[PDB]
Amino acid sequence: ASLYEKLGGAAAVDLAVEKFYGKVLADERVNRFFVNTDMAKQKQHQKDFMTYAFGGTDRFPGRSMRAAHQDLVENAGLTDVHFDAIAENLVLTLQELNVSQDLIDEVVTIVGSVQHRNDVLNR
Ligand code: HEB
Ligand SMILES: [C-]#N
Repeated sequence: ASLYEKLGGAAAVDLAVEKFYGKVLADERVNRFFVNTDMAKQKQHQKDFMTYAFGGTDRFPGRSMRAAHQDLVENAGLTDVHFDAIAENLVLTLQELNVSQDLIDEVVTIVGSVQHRNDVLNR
């Protein structure tokens, strides 16, 4: 079925997003971007987005990646080194949880891609 399902569905995704943001909040390279962010709500939005991205829901939720991040590009100096850190954090999350490499590579095809980078970084 969906990648979402093979990952273990709503509760696994929830877990991974929690673990993911633990790392992000503990990562000096990027954590300043969330210093004013309501994190329960961010985790919810991130769980929404991934639930869709992994084929678990039938319509794009919330803001486009480009629009969600345009302010950080314009004001907060967001760029490659920040993108790389976020994607590396996500992969570390799934590796530590020992998700199979097949499934992680698939995830990375979505969240590591140049497509996503260029949306986020507004290029
Ligand atoms: C690519 C790895 C990437 C994804 C998939 C992503 C996801 C989100 C989502 C779903 C939101 C909320 C969207 C909505 O409002 O509906 C979102 C907002 C924020 N992001 Fe990211 N993000 C990705 C990439 C990055 C990188 C790199 C960042 C560097 C720190 C980063 C940060 C943030 C922040 C601060 C917000 C909040 C913006 C706000 O309005 O509060 N994101 N992102
Ligand atoms: C963006 N988390």
